[PDB]
Amino acid sequence: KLLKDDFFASDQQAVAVADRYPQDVFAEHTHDFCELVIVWRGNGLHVLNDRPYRITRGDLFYIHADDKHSYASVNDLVLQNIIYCPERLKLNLDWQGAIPGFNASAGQPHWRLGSMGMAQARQVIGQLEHESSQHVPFANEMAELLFGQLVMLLNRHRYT
Amino acid sequence: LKLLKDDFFASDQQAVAVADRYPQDVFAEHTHDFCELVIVWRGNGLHVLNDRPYRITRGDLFYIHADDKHSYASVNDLVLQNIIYCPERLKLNLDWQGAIPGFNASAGQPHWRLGSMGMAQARQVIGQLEHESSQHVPFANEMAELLFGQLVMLLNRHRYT
Ligand SMILES: C[C@@H]1O[C@H](O)[C@H](O)[C@H](O)[C@H]1O
Ligand SMILES: C[C@@H]1O[C@H](O)[C@H](O)[C@H](O)[C@H]1O
Ligand code: NI
Ligand code: NI
Repeated sequence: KLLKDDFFASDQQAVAVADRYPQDVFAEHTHDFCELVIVWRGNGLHVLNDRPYRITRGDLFYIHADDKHSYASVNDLVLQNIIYCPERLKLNLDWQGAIPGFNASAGQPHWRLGSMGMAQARQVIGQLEHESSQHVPFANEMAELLFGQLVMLLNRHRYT
Repeated sequence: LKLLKDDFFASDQQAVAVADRYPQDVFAEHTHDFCELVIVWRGNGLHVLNDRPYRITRGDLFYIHADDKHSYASVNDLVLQNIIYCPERLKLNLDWQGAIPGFNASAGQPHWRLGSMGMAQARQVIGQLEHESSQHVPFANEMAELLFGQLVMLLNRHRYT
């Protein structure tokens, strides 16, 4: 079980970006935080709650804290985890309405994004990566606004 | 002369919009029933705000309140954008007041400047804001507010007197 104390920059940081360039084989685990997974390139086997997914560029996964998942049989798998703590979000967006897997396992954890969706996600995530400093005034609020933009754009662009 | 949000905003639901002045023609003294941020991208002119004259050029930033009376008295290929907004229509629970001089009343200091970095980041966000605030696709209104919030925080971060 991965702990937010080990993955977030402080107790008040609500969102962070964990780059996996590449994602190597990773053991079955749960979390005490949630995460969005976006696959940028390569492929691999994502096993989510005992269900195997052959994942590839354009795949989007919504993961809840209590989901157990792993990565195996990877091939230059390039992804990003956008990790977040629901209880730390302050903005009044309807997070639960826009994020499958916000309060429990997603009904549908797996989605896809087209070129436009990936372009917008790339742009927002790049800015979000830059807002990680816990010393720059209100960087955490700026990061939450960008996470909000990412969440809306994913809802706008995603498909089954 | 008083400019009305009914004329400058697309709908009653729009909280923020972007009005391009490429360039800004001479414009008579006026008030509004909405607020605006003014960012100057290039050229130069004269901006008279509550009867105080400002020679303006690239890098100038003004926080304008609805009740402010202002004009552009002279202009020389003056290129700017107005980010117009209605405080009463903003739905996001941001501390808008803390980041925007001129939010509830005329600003104590309406005039700031931005350097190269701030201008580049402001231009990127405004370009996105212009798109979102002018379309009717899913979550456009939400995106416009989120982008306006990002802009306002970036300005707060980079502006100086
Ligand atoms: C944050 C953590 O990072 C790991 O490398 C792996 O990708 C996990 O799925 C994720 O929960
Ligand atoms: C919205 C309006 O647009 C005008 O061209 C002028 O720039 C005014 O200052 C502004 O209030
Ligand atoms: Ni995980
Ligand atoms: Ni005006």
